[PDB]
Amino acid sequence: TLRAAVFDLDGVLALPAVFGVLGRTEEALALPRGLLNDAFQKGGPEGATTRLMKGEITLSQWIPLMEENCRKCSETAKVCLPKNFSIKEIFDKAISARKINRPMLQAALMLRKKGFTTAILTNTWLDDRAERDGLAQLMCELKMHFDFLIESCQVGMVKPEPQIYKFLLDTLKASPSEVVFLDDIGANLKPARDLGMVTILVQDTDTALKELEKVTGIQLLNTPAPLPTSCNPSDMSHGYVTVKPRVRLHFVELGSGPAVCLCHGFPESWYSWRYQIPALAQAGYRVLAMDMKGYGESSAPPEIEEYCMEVLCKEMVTFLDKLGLSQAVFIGHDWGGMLVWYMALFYPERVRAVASLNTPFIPANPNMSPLESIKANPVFDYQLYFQEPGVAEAELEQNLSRTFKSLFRASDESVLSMHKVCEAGGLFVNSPEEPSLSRMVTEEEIQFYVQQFKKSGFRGPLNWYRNMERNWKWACKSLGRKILIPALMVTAEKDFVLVPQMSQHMEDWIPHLKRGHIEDCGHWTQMDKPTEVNQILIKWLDSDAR
Amino acid sequence: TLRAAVFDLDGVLALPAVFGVLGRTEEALALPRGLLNDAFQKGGPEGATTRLMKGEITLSQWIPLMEENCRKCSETAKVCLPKNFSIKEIFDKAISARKINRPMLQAALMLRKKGFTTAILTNTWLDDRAERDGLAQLMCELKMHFDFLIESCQVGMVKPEPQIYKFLLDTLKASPSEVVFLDDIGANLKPARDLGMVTILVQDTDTALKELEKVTGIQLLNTPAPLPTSCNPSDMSHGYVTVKPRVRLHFVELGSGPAVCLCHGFPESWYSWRYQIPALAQAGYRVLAMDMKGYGESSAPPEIEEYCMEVLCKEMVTFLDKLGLSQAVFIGHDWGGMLVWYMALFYPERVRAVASLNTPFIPANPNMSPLESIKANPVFDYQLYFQEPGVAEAELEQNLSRTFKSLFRASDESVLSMHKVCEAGGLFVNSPEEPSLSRMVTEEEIQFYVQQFKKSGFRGPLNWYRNMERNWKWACKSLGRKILIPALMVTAEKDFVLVPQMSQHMEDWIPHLKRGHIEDCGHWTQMDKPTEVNQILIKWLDSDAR
Ligand SMILES: FC(F)(F)c1cccc(-c2[nH]ncc2-c2ccncc2)c1
Ligand SMILES: FC(F)(F)c1cccc(-c2[nH]ncc2-c2ccncc2)c1
Repeated sequence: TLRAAVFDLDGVLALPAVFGVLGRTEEALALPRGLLNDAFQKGGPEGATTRLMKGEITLSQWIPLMEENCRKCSETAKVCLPKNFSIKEIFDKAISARKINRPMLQAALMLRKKGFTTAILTNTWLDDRAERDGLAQLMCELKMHFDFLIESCQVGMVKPEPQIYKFLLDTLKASPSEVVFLDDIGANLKPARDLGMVTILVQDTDTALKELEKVTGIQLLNTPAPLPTSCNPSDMSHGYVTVKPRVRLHFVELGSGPAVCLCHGFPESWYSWRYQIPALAQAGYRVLAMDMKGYGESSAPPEIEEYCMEVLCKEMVTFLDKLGLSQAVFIGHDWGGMLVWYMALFYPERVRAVASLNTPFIPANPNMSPLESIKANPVFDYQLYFQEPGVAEAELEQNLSRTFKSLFRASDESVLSMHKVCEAGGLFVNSPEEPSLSRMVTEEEIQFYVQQFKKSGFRGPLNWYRNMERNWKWACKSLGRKILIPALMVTAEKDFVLVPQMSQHMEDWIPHLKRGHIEDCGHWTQMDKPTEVNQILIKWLDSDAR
Repeated sequence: TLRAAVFDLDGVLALPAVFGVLGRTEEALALPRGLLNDAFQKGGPEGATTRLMKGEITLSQWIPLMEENCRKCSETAKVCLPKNFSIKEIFDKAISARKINRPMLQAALMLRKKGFTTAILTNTWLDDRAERDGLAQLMCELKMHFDFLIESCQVGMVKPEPQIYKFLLDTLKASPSEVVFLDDIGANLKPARDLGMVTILVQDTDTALKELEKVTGIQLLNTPAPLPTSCNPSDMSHGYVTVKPRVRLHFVELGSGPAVCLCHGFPESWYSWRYQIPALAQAGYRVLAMDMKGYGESSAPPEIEEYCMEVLCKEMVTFLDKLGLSQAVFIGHDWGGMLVWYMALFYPERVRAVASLNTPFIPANPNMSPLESIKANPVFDYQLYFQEPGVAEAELEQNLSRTFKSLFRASDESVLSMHKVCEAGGLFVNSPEEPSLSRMVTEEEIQFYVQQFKKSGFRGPLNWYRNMERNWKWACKSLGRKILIPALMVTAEKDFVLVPQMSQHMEDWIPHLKRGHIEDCGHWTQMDKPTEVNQILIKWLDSDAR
């Protein structure tokens, strides 16, 4: 019974095969068939390529030995290599051309999701080329999805030597009959087969995947579109910055490139961005996913005034000062979306670009009290219920698991009416004791919010709603300004409080505003529609946030 | 009696003054004298510039109002503005041309070092230009050195209005006679003077500094060269990555740009790089200053084998994997210098560039046991003393303050002979109970090492020396390789163990090696000669590490 799947890198998890380029090159240059492929394997186990693959020498040391071999092979063939013929250039192009074979990776992900131990076993080299980073990036992205990465040049062994297969089985802690081994090289398949492992000769991915599906009994082809990569909290880099004596901010950090600061809503976490963090880092950005003040590992002081927009924004500026960042792109959702508009209005020099999910930008009405303004819209009754200190804390903290299960639902699953909350006497008065689990979340993900909320509770988070007059007076100072830095407004069709039509006048104060729109999407935008949020953010970041 | 110094930004802490550009422009374009300067101040307190300075409008909103004003001023003058005349371009160039007035900053640093409360009071704007980052960077660098930054556009008040001076005095919690106020605008000096504050009209810096020196009684001119900026541990961003179940790595993080991973020696800390961290971040790099395994906030497992080079290097690769970094430049000192050469030899694809302070690269001798090799050099006797588990721990842990005070000394201060340590029976047998404090360190800095070493002690750190045979067998696998990635070897003239001549054969295995050499420098390179280390590293990073 199968419990492990092993994949070759070249010609299997990555395409086009770097090997096929020696053939592609012979044809393009009208050189004798197999000439370059023969100089590549010259001397077999004693040869230059085997020393390279075993890690005896680096790729840069190997280049002149391959050129030497290419000339000896051409001499014997009674042919000539052209003037400008470069092995370096041939391999630079080949490696740079090789991309992840997405459906093969998807199959490995599915097998691992179904309990399989997965591994990459590859004959590879120690890359010291000036352009080594592209391959390093590829290996980084690929390896995260597997339990093991076994590279020939690191283990000093090579396929097809039988020791590498015995090394593979020992790392897997599995007997050969429990293992599927996928390879594009028949000679490299034989020792695994000779040992009793299930082997797959990979020519085209589809047939290989049909064979893999047949042998595992797991559907891998014609599968529904998968969710983006998520985050395992214990596998992240956790950051901590003291912004003032009693206040520290926590964040999760992934990737390199322009700083992208993710600002969650109520009652959330850095973990609300779980589906965006790996995708944005993969797109070339340094992601800083915050635990906003009052949440998770960030400080939660009790005072209401510690949560007014002026203070929260000043502290976010200090956060950047302490990390030595002159700028960051600011992406917010719900309450974080509102903070992000105020960061753009008050600190445009610190904001590279600004994006909001659901939260529109609406200027303060100087001729109406913010309390009057909230009362005018029936769907904002929940914010009036949030005013009195202790009332919403008591209900929200009564049963954490019920709180998160009732809140975090897709638009078609909603257990809560946002209408007449005060009159009802609470958010959950017409809600079950044991809500069913939404299709958006697992039990484990609910328990992460439950565990995070056990530290400080709902007081600090609820305090974000308790500064309406303070925020209105501050916001009124910005009434003559416009947002002229790059900006994105993303609307959610089925957010019945932050309705798409609420954002309709935004180009009056943000003329160059860019937009995104998500169909059949509720309030919990990031987990409701992760694939579309990722597509909208990556597209905007690459075009407008450099 | 003076206790506060206040500085204007334009024409005082930053030069050339952005104001002077309107004059420079009139002359270059042969326009009527004071024409542009007049359109700049048009309408006075009611005018466009005052609204800009109070934060009513942004810089981008102000540009067309200034152009409108420039045309009204030119009309009245019976002159014409040329075809291609752009206010945007004039201010883009001016702001971009304005740099920190280094000796004025040096004086403020000196006054603050002498107990003064320092502040920047400036009439500034909300910058939303596409090129706003340059000014954001300038403000970031400048503000860190002061207790307060008061910006007109943030406080809604402007100089010379008297409310801004009353606001300044309230933030300072000081009466006017206790305050020096430096400004280049006489009209802006008057209200501070009228209040009883000591005022300095700043034309040329030297005279202003002579006046400041006269009035404070503190030497600010002709001062000895200052040390680079240091780090305050509680003001840094602290990072934590779990590399395996029982092992977590701690780091300090500052700046943006290519990742630069700093690897300390024995018995050190991330804090050994205190003088390099602000300088390298300021030069355009993202600095990751490690607490190496066994130190500070990083895990310190007891097992000797947890500290062999193969394991330490694998964990540093995992560290990069978890932070989502495909590469980092690796800079090491002492034991960290040795790790950094092995990172280049075993993982060149993960190493952007490699630099070592003091530690040379010497290949393993396959025909001699590493123990025999250590015995061959008299100055390496301390490593033999470090072999037996518990002996060096007991001595090193007996009195922490004495340990760090005895170790951390300049070449001319040394209390320890590195000769016949085993025979003597310890490192400190001929050392005082209460060593004097070295000129390289303060009491406070010694106490930081003392506090860090109280957690795990010396076992994990000493274990780095306890894998000589394991490291030799691993290193022997790399005997056919060369280091062909960018590399820097920095030697310290007076390191009497890691002597400069020990690095003499390095170009045999690193042909493109670049070098640095520090005169009159002991073992503790980073704190012994911080200014020169910074100059050598920044120069090499900008030329070779992109
Ligand atoms: F705690 C509250 F009040 F439920 C809360 C808090 C924050 C946002 C929202 C929200 N905004 N838009 C839609 C929703 C929503 C509707 C139905 N179920 C859950 C959420 C509601
Ligand atoms: F603990 C030890 F053994 F002192 C130790 C540990 C690590 C490095 C060094 C070292 N390397 N080069 C010079 C020195 C040195 C010489 C004189 N005083 C202090 C240090 C010494």
